[PDB]
Amino acid sequence: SSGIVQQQNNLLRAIEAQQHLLQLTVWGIKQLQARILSGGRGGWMEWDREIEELIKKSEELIKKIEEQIKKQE
Amino acid sequence: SGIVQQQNNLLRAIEAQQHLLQLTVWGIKQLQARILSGGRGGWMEWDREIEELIKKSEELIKKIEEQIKKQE
Amino acid sequence: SGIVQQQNNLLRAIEAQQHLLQLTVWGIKQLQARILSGGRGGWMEWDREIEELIKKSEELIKKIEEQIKKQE
Repeated sequence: SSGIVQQQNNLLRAIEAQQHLLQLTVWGIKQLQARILSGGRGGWMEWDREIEELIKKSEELIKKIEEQIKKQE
Repeated sequence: SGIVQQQNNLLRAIEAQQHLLQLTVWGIKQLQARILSGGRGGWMEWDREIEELIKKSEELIKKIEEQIKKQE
Repeated sequence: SGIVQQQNNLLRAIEAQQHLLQLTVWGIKQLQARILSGGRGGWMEWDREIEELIKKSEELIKKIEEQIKKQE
C-alpha cells in the first residue's frame, strides 16, 4: 500500500491538515491583535489582505489536486 | 531527479513546515497566556482543535515516511 | 492529470503555505514586540529556530522547482 499514487494522496491529506492548522493560528493572532491594537495601524490591514488572498490561493490548489486524483479513468 | 526523489523532498518541506507550525502555536499560546489568563473566550476549544490537527498531521507524515521506506 | 502534474500543484500548495507561515510569524513577532521588552522566556531561541526552519524549507522548495524543470 506504499506506491507513488498512494503517497501522493497522503501528502495531500497532510497539506490539508496543515492548511486547517494555518487558519487556526490566523484566528488566534486576530483575536490577540484585536485586544491589543484595535484598528489596523502598523500594517495589520495589508496583513489581513495578504492572508485572505493566500488562503484562497491555497484552498483552490488543494481543490484542484483533489480533482486531478479523482479524474482517474 | 525523478518522481521518487522529488516526493522525498516534498516530504522534507512538509516536515519542516510542520515544525514551523508547532513553533507558531507555541508563540500564540505564550501571548494568549499573558493577555488573558485562562481558556475563556474560545481558547479552550482552540487548544483542542489545534492539538487534534497536530497529531493527525504528524501521523500522516510518519505514514508517508514509512511508505517511502517500505518501497526500498 | 498525472503524477507529474500533481507534484507541481503540490509544490504550489506548499509554497503558498510557506508564505502564509511567513505572514503568521510576522504577526506573532509584532505582537510580542508590543507586549514584551526583551527576548526573555524563550523568545530568543524561538526567533532563531523560526528563522532557521524558514530558510531550510524555502531552500528545499526552490530546489524542487529547479529539479523538476531540469527534468524538462
